[PDB]
Amino acid sequence: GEYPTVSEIPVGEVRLYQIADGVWSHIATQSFDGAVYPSNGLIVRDGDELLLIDTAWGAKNTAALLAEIEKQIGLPVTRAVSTHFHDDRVGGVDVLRAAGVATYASPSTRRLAEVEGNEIPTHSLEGLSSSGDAVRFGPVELFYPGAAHSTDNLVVYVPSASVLYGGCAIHELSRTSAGNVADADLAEWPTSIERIQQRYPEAQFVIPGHGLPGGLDLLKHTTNVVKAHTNR
Ligand SMILES: [Cl-]
Ligand SMILES: [Zn+2]
Ligand SMILES: [Zn+2]
Ligand SMILES: [Zn+2]
Repeated sequence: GEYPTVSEIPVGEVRLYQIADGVWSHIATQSFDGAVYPSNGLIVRDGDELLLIDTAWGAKNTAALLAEIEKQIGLPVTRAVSTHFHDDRVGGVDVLRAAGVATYASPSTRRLAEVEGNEIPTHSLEGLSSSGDAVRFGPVELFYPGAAHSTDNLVVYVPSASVLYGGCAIHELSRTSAGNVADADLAEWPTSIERIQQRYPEAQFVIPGHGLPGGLDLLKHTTNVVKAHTNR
């Protein structure tokens, strides 16, 4: 009840929100490009362990995230997947690594993180090189839909809970602009969203990279906003 918003989270703190049985989002905030933004990740129960999707945008936040997970859930985080190479997704990987978490990303994400100067997940995910590729990874499916917010961006589906985590490829309804498009492929982004729509029509909950969860309408919303941005 009441998903937390940016005014409810001081930078440095992390909230968890149970989305469904064995699926939570984590929500943190950060100062960026002259504003304060919220950021979501995902936590998925993996037997008696946890699979983490994305850091909490930095070392300080990610430390808070690990503490909050122990406090509220009390199962160990054994694996983490970063869904693209920007700092809101890999920033805090070293904190995860030091805590004994195995960190993963596609080869493309690892390479781009290195070029950018960001933290580099240790493990490489295989089978996600080409638009339309999917692989099972523990209790989720990882899907590379094609370039969108970034050329490497992955989305994550939790089949047991019908939860689709879009990361920064999916915008919340409140957002009217396409966000930070410095590394985006605006031309491909609607096509990549269509691949997601066609693959996961059964999604009940859709979690954007930043802001409020909704339903599958978030996909249409994203292509609306992305097209409007492209057009000026
Ligand atoms: Cl490259
Ligand atoms: Zn990004
Ligand atoms: Zn983002
Ligand atoms: Zn809309």
